[PDB]
Amino acid sequence: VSQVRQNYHSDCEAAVNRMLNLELYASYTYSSMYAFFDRDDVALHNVAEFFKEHSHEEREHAEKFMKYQNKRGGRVVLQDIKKPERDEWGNTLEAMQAALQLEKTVNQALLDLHKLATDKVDPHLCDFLESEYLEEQVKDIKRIGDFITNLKRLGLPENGMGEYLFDKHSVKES
Amino acid sequence: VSQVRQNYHSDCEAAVNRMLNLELYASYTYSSMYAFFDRDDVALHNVAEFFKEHSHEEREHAEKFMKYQNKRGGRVVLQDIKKPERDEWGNTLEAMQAALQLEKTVNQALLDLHKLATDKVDPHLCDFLESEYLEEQVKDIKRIGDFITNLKRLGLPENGMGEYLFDKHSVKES
Amino acid sequence: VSQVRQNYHSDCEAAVNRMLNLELYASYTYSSMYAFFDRDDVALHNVAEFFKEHSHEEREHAEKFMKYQNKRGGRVVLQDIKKPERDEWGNTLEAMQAALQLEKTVNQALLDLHKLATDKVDPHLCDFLESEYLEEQVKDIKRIGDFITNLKRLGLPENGMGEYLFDKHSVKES
Amino acid sequence: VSQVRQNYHSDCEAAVNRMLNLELYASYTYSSMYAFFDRDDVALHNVAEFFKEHSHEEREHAEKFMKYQNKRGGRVVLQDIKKPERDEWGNTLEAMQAALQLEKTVNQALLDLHKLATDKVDPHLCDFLESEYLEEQVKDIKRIGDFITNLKRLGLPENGMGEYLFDKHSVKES
Ligand SMILES: [Cl-]
Ligand SMILES: [Cl-]
Ligand SMILES: [Cl-]
Ligand SMILES: [Cl-]
Ligand SMILES: [Cl-]
Ligand SMILES: [Cl-]
Ligand SMILES: [Cl-]
Ligand SMILES: [Cl-]
Ligand SMILES: [Cl-]
Ligand SMILES: [Cl-]
Ligand SMILES: [Cl-]
Ligand SMILES: [Cl-]
Ligand SMILES: [Cl-]
Ligand SMILES: [Cl-]
Ligand SMILES: [Cl-]
Ligand SMILES: [Cl-]
Ligand SMILES: [Cl-]
Ligand SMILES: [Cl-]
Ligand SMILES: [Cl-]
Ligand SMILES: [Cl-]
Ligand SMILES: [Cl-]
Ligand SMILES: [Cl-]
Ligand SMILES: [Cl-]
Ligand SMILES: [Cl-]
Ligand SMILES: [Cl-]
Ligand SMILES: [Cl-]
Ligand SMILES: [Cl-]
Ligand SMILES: [Cl-]
Ligand SMILES: [Cl-]
Ligand SMILES: [Cl-]
Ligand SMILES: [Cl-]
Ligand SMILES: [Cl-]
Ligand SMILES: [Cl-]
Ligand SMILES: [Cl-]
Ligand SMILES: [Cl-]
Ligand SMILES: [Cl-]
Ligand SMILES: [Cl-]
Ligand SMILES: [Cl-]
Ligand SMILES: [Cl-]
Ligand SMILES: [Cl-]
Ligand SMILES: [Cl-]
Ligand SMILES: [Cl-]
Ligand SMILES: [Fe+2]
Ligand SMILES: [Fe+2]
Ligand SMILES: [Fe+2]
Ligand SMILES: [Fe+2]
Ligand SMILES: [Fe+2]
Ligand SMILES: [Fe+2]
Ligand SMILES: [Fe+2]
Ligand SMILES: [Fe+2]
Ligand SMILES: [Fe+2]
Ligand SMILES: [Mg+2]
Ligand SMILES: [Mg+2]
Ligand SMILES: [Mg+2]
Ligand SMILES: [Mg+2]
Ligand SMILES: [Mg+2]
Ligand SMILES: [Mg+2]
Ligand SMILES: [Mg+2]
Ligand SMILES: [Mg+2]
Ligand SMILES: [Mg+2]
Ligand SMILES: [Mg+2]
Ligand SMILES: [Mg+2]
Ligand SMILES: [Mg+2]
Ligand SMILES: [Mg+2]
Ligand SMILES: [Mg+2]
Ligand SMILES: [Mg+2]
Ligand SMILES: [Mg+2]
Ligand SMILES: [Mg+2]
Ligand SMILES: [Mg+2]
Ligand SMILES: [Mg+2]
Ligand SMILES: [Mg+2]
Ligand SMILES: [Mg+2]
Ligand SMILES: [Mg+2]
Ligand SMILES: [Mg+2]
Ligand SMILES: [Mg+2]
Ligand SMILES: [Mg+2]
Ligand SMILES: [Mg+2]
Ligand SMILES: [Mg+2]
Ligand SMILES: [Mg+2]
Ligand SMILES: [Mg+2]
Ligand SMILES: [Mg+2]
Ligand SMILES: [Mg+2]
Ligand SMILES: [Mg+2]
Ligand SMILES: [Mg+2]
Ligand SMILES: [Mg+2]
Ligand SMILES: [Mg+2]
Repeated sequence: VSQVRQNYHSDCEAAVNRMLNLELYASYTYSSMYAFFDRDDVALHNVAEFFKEHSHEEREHAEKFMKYQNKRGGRVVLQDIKKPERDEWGNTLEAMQAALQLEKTVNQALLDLHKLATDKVDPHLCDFLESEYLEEQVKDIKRIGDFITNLKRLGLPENGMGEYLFDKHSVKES
Repeated sequence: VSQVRQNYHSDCEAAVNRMLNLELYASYTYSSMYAFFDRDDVALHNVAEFFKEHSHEEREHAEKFMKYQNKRGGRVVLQDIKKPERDEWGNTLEAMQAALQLEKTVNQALLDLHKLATDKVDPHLCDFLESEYLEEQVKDIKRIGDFITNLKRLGLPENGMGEYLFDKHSVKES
Repeated sequence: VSQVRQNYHSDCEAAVNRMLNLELYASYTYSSMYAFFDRDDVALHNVAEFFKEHSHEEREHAEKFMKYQNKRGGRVVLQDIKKPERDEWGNTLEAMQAALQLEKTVNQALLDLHKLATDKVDPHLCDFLESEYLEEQVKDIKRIGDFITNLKRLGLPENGMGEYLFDKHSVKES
Repeated sequence: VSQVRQNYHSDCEAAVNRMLNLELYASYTYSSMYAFFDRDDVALHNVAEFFKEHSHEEREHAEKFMKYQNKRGGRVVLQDIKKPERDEWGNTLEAMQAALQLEKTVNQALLDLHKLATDKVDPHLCDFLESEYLEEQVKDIKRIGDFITNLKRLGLPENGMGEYLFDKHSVKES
């Protein structure tokens, strides 16, 4: 047993490792989207930079779980980071739709971890999730939903001018 | 009788209370428009912020009538603030059309109050309306009319790209 | 269904709308208190400004619920804002007593919303209430209770000198 | 006829001269109040300074009428400035009551001048009164009424401690 361990259930420790893997998976998916939008035959560089920055965010999310695990006296156990579901992402609308689904998948895993922490009466883990993960998740989901609404308004997928305009006005210029 | 009261007719006092209520009603309508444009399936955030700021303006307009009432020795009497006419506002053009009508309704009430103040020979109240309300009303009506002309030019309601562009270029970025 | 909606029960959505209305109601009550203490025959201007600032706080509380509703994919539904219970507020002690009761009513509604969110297993909503509402509520209740104790010490309602002194020393000079 | 004169009725010219005299009379009354509160057996120096500053205000009000008269091509005609109604002013409450009555007398004369200017179709004179006199009059009347309410609350005339406290907290320290 770790000398620091107190009120930390084995099931929660394992679920934190799984959650860490999922954050790394999400990071990798966003990296793939970055590379796609940087292609010379796609060439939407503000969209590309948006996904690059989200990839970095998710890796920070993973590292925070590593630190958490050690703070509680659990042990980090790593697994393969699965490659993303797709090799090419279609266009800005398809990518944003995939990002929305990914963020909801991550959110569901966080909510499931909260239910486990609640069942094991671990208020520190509940607070960690509520204070460091759940709200930023809701914010990201809202932002991406707002983008999807605007991409549809702009006539995606068919309206190339609309897609061009989204890249200039909706995402930060990089 | 209030010790400060001088040349302040009961009818004017009552009309000031009614006008206060109408300003609060206008504020509430604009709040509703803000919330609508902030919806994830609407997502025109500069339009939303435009309406939020107008909601704050109208509440300031109401508070100025409260202060006026007390300065003259009248007594503030509040009534329910009626909910807005609609729960959803269609799109930027429909909302701006409703805003134009609302500002003209408020203007008509101000003009009617001026006619009452004139009939009761209350130059202080006439000056207050002319100096604090009537010109800003004309300016707001002109601004909203200009917006409606541009929304029609941009092909509203059908042209989603036009609506997107209005939000980026016509209203302040928030 | 909203594309962003996840783990957000219809009952919670409705309760958030009701809570929004209650915040607006509280704002309006405080506005009435402001106007009362600004009367020439009341004339306690620091007390008036205290209530004006609380009125603004409560409207900010309402707007935060609007934003919350949209972030979760719920839909803002507005109802009439009922006029305050009284047209005149007696004196500083009676007003502070009414304010204490109002803040406890608002607190009870927040606590009831927390119980609903708990029952529906909505940790995001629980966190929102705990992080943005519950503590500031306890602070406001404590502050008003402290004021009531001091108003009684100062001999309210009978001791006009005491009431005058409270306005100079207990509330911020405006 | 003056070369500048246009749309300026003889009756208005005469009424402006009378109004000038009344402003000078008001100034002189306030000077008397200043001197009274500076007496060693009265000794309320912030109250004294309040009245001194109002005396200066009223003399500025008179000089503005002189300038107005000349701008319109009328001719300033001066009369004796009558000494104030009283040689001694009792206490802060009695003085403030007399000041309220004086400000209402001045206000009534301004309103009567506005009615004359209206009857003679002189919009410049109406605007001058509305823009330079009527609102500041309402503000002064409200301020003095508020003071009277507080002096009564403080137990004037009998409560000397109350009178002392008013001088420290209600009027600017000089
Ligand atoms: Cl343990
Ligand atoms: Cl334990
Ligand atoms: Cl265990
Ligand atoms: Cl594991
Ligand atoms: Cl596998
Ligand atoms: Cl693929
Ligand atoms: Cl597509
Ligand atoms: Cl997914
Ligand atoms: Cl968070
Ligand atoms: Cl641009
Ligand atoms: Cl956008
Ligand atoms: Cl009257
Ligand atoms: Cl009159
Ligand atoms: Cl009347
Ligand atoms: Cl009324
Ligand atoms: Cl009704
Ligand atoms: Cl509707
Ligand atoms: Cl339309
Ligand atoms: Cl309307
Ligand atoms: Cl104006
Ligand atoms: Cl425009
Ligand atoms: Cl849901
Ligand atoms: Cl869930
Ligand atoms: Cl549901
Ligand atoms: Cl509802
Ligand atoms: Cl009802
Ligand atoms: Cl009442
Ligand atoms: Cl009481
Ligand atoms: Cl209550
Ligand atoms: Cl809080
Ligand atoms: Cl002090
Ligand atoms: Cl206190
Ligand atoms: Cl002439
Ligand atoms: Cl003419
Ligand atoms: Cl003439
Ligand atoms: Cl003359
Ligand atoms: Cl004489
Ligand atoms: Cl005398
Ligand atoms: Cl007396
Ligand atoms: Cl007089
Ligand atoms: Cl003025
Ligand atoms: Cl005072
Ligand atoms: Fe993440
Ligand atoms: Fe994410
Ligand atoms: Fe542009
Ligand atoms: Fe308004
Ligand atoms: Fe308006
Ligand atoms: Fe509140
Ligand atoms: Fe409150
Ligand atoms: Fe004057
Ligand atoms: Fe005066
Ligand atoms: Mg060991
Ligand atoms: Mg284990
Ligand atoms: Mg996994
Ligand atoms: Mg594989
Ligand atoms: Mg909890
Ligand atoms: Mg917390
Ligand atoms: Mg937080
Ligand atoms: Mg985030
Ligand atoms: Mg996240
Ligand atoms: Mg946004
Ligand atoms: Mg009275
Ligand atoms: Mg009446
Ligand atoms: Mg009405
Ligand atoms: Mg109704
Ligand atoms: Mg007329
Ligand atoms: Mg103007
Ligand atoms: Mg305006
Ligand atoms: Mg207006
Ligand atoms: Mg313009
Ligand atoms: Mg949809
Ligand atoms: Mg529902
Ligand atoms: Mg309710
Ligand atoms: Mg009712
Ligand atoms: Mg906190
Ligand atoms: Mg608070
Ligand atoms: Mg609160
Ligand atoms: Mg305290
Ligand atoms: Mg000549
Ligand atoms: Mg003449
Ligand atoms: Mg005279
Ligand atoms: Mg004489
Ligand atoms: Mg003015
Ligand atoms: Mg003045
Ligand atoms: Mg004056
Ligand atoms: Mg004041």
